[PDB]
Amino acid sequence: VREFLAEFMSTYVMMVFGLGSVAHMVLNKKYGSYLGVNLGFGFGVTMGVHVAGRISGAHMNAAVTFANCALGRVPWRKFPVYVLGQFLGSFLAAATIYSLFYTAILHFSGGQLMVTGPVATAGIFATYLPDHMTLWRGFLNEAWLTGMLQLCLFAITDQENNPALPGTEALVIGILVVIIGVSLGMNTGYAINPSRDLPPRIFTFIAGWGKQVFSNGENWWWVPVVAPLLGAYLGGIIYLVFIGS
Amino acid sequence: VREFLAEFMSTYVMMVFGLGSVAHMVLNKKYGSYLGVNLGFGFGVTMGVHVAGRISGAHMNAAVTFANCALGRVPWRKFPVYVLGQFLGSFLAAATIYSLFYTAILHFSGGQLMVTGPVATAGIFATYLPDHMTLWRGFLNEAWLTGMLQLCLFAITDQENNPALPGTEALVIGILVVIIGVSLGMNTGYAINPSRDLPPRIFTFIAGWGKQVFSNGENWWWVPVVAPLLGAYLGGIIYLVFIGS
Amino acid sequence: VREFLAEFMSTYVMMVFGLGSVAHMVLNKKYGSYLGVNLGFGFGVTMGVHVAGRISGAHMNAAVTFANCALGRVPWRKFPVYVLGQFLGSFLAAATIYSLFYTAILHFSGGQLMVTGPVATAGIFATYLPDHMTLWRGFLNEAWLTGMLQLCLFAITDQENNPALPGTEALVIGILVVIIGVSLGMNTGYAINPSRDLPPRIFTFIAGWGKQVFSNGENWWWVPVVAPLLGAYLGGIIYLVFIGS
Amino acid sequence: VREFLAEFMSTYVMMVFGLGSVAHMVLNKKYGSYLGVNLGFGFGVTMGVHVAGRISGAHMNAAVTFANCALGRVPWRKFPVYVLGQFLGSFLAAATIYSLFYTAILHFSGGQLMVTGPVATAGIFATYLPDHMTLWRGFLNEAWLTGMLQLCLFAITDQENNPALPGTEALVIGILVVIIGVSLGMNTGYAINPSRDLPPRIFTFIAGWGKQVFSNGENWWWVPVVAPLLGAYLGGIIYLVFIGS
Repeated sequence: VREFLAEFMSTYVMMVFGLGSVAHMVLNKKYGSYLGVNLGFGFGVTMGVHVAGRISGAHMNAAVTFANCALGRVPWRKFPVYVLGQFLGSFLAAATIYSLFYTAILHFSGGQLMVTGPVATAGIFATYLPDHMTLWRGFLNEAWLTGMLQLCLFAITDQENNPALPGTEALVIGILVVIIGVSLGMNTGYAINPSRDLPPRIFTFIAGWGKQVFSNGENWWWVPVVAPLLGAYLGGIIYLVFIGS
Repeated sequence: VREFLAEFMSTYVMMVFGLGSVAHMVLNKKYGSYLGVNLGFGFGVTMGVHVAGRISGAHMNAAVTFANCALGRVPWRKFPVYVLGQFLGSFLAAATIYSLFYTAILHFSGGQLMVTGPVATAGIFATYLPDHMTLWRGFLNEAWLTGMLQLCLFAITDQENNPALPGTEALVIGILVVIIGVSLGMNTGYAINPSRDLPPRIFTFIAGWGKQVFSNGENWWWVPVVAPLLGAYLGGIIYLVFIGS
Repeated sequence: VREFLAEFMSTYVMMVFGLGSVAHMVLNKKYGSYLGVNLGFGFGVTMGVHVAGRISGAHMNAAVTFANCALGRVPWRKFPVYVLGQFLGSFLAAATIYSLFYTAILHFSGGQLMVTGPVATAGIFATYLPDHMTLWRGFLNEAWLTGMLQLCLFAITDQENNPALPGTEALVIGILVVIIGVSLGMNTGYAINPSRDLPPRIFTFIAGWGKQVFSNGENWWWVPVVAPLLGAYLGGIIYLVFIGS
Repeated sequence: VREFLAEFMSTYVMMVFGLGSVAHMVLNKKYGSYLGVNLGFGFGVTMGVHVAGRISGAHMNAAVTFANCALGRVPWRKFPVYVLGQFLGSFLAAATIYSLFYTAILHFSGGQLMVTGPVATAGIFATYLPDHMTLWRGFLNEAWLTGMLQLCLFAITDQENNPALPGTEALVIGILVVIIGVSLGMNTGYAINPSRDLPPRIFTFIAGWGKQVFSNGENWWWVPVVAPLLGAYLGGIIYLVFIGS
């Protein structure tokens, strides 16, 4: 199916720019930036939309695919093909960054693929909640942040309201992902996307970071998987209730 | 009225991206930035305009609503419905950030919701003028800065002059709010919006910051409420006098 | 003449965002930035073009007015009316920033309007070349940098080549002024505009900074006045020779 | 041939904004930035596309010219004329920055044009791989990074898929070069362009930096020349296989 390779290609490109920006922020502090993370993932989404926006819609996100189907906009038969396409692309993008930044991660870490400590590198690929946070509040943040993403996504592409001019939606959508990081990313790393979080964390477990990538943060791994699903659905519902009312 | 929920939805979204960016700048200095505050509020306005620009005009600002009515552009009957819509949305967005950043504010402040000191957090939600400033100069800044906002807003949307191409005004308007922060925000925190300032400060008084959120800065709270009203009106007048002359 | 007030209004707005960004960089280092200076002047130009692009062309720059007339594009009779319009607007924008940042400049400087020392403030309004530079190389930089501005301006607005889509030229032009600062501003402060430099420096001499604002840097003041005139003309010539060849 | 001067003019402009941004990052740390390097080269590409996008396509890059010809999109006879046009423009842009930043480089370096040490300046013009890297991994990075550039370039300009709206492709293309730096530039300096790397390094050898500009990094100079050629070709192939499948 053409929507499989479209979701694969757009998610791969998006995650390369994304996870590469995060690797920059962690590895070097003269070449890395939290703002660069916001820009790398944001405008990384802009490139993916140019890749697959006209073929599959360029979801690059299992939450917005789940929310579109659960809202009667995409047939339920296309949910597995969309999810596996972005899961495979995100997995391969994690392997891409790991190999491109290999000696950079090695020299920085001295050869220790660590998840805790002042030299940890697991946070490049997946999300790990800071020490000041609780798992329930991380669920609340991921749900609310994905809700903001879905509500704002509908408004940018709503041809019956006030959408971005066609041919520029790629810009406005990337800017939304930029400011979601700038304004809401410190508390959880704004995963807002199961395809962005679980495939790279699965890669880190196989790569050699071990099993603590899953158990860190009171078994944190499942929250970026199900919390955005509830968030994206809730966000889309509130817009559709806001629209026509 | 549809313009009530439109102003509510756009102001809520705008203030979430706004107050979240400010929380970042205060809480963490590796994930926060004054430029991020400029971007979070700026492109936060961009998302609100996509939400309500075609339904209500996406004022998200009692000064531009007051200036539009006082300039004979919006009927005076729509002033209370617009103001309460953005006041309620801004109030709820302040409660949204407080709950999402709850333990972040607690761990940073040790459990003390303070307004002064090296660990104060009241400045996340509302404006507090720096020690080098006077209340009269804060009135002058808020009036002049809102005047710049209203004059520039008219120019960006003036279909009879040189406006932004339709479908891209959301971008240009956000950029205006970005540079108002970059170029003019240090002296007062560029409130430029009664709906942005008073509802979150009222929330901080109820949340537990106490009554000093109102008395700080020689009873500073009323200036972001009335000074932008005079500024936006003056700014719009000078453009309309500049136009057709 | 309508082009007088258009050049006045657009230059005033541009210089408020410009000189305010520079004041930020000098006064506070948590709220100020060299990148913010690049953004404040860059997208400040974007707002001016929306003000006067359709009425006068939004020159906001005596070099591009001189280059347009000397290239047979604007009648020579409109050179004095354009220059005095932007000179008056830039002068009043310098007075605007000085009054808005008054106590900020006073508290930072302790009450001393100084041009040298670790607490100087004259550099907010006009340009002063660093100690590592020579006056001849400052002439070379201002000429080459204005040449880049004029050549790139023609390309962005050349309806017979590859211009920015109408209604978005304000964006692309501001971005050009951003990167001229980012890439070429350290050596001279990229004045690239007599209207940007001389009127604010004249204001600083009257405001109380004294006469060293003119004599600093081996009588530096005249270079941002005549060097951009030669630069803009040369830059425009090379494009017009490049076009149709 | 008009495509010669078009490639010359666009590459010259692009490299002036590019190499000037890098000079900023190296020479001063209050006026320079790695993000500024990303912006200077990124939106420098935006200006070049406005110069030559409609005349020659604004390649400004021997890898994308090689990839276009090897993919049957540009006649093979136009490969030498395109390459020498951008090589000459990039060479002259390197001489432009060296003369504009002359005393800045001299005062910073005390008069020593050095390639190693805490005061080296050769990295302004060409790429030098960090100490934590291997030459083979630098080949892998330059190939993969140019592949990302070519794949994303096709998607932005594919009139049969989801391209940027005509008249705005200059913006989206520059943004792509920005995030390639933000997300992937630390490991190699993302040369992604033989015309960007070899001509300035040849200039540094003649300027007086000596022969170590070529021998540094296990004879690093040839990798930015041939690795992007393989990368751009591979990236374009994968898109064209992705398209229509």
